[PDB]
Amino acid sequence: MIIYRDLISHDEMFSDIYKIREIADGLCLEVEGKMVSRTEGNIDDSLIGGNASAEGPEGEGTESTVITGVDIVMNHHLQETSFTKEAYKKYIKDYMKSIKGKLEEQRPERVKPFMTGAAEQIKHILANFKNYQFFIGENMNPDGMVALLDYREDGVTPYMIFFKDGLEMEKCLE
Repeated sequence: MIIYRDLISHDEMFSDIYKIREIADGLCLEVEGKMVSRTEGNIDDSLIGGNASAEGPEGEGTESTVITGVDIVMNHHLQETSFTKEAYKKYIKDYMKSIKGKLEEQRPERVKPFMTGAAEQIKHILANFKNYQFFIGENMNPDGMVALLDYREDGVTPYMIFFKDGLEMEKCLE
């Protein structure tokens, strides 16, 4: 299988184990994950919860331990950060420049589309900043790129927006 790591930090933000869809004409890629809930397994201990009983045979403390979230975010150790509208403007220029410059040394012929696509896609998300959230690998590199986690039309299937120009691939089976 092939992995997907940022071009700045080289951190595998995701892999080809999910449904990746190239958007913006190959500019960005949408990684389709899946929300995994947790609340099964007849087994409770002090580690998770459980109260300290002593008197009375009939007594329940109720642990209430449920875990839910995006799979890729749990396995990729994704981290959600914060950002403002104005800050994002300078953020895009700073992050897009990091990829643009690096791309200029690798595929300078692709720096042009990225310049237009970057400003285009960004303006799109900005219009829905309240819907899109900033996510980063387990490193949370501020100088790197950002992962926009959104939900499909159904609002269930969680997908993240990744930048192709600012992301590299690597085939590693073993």
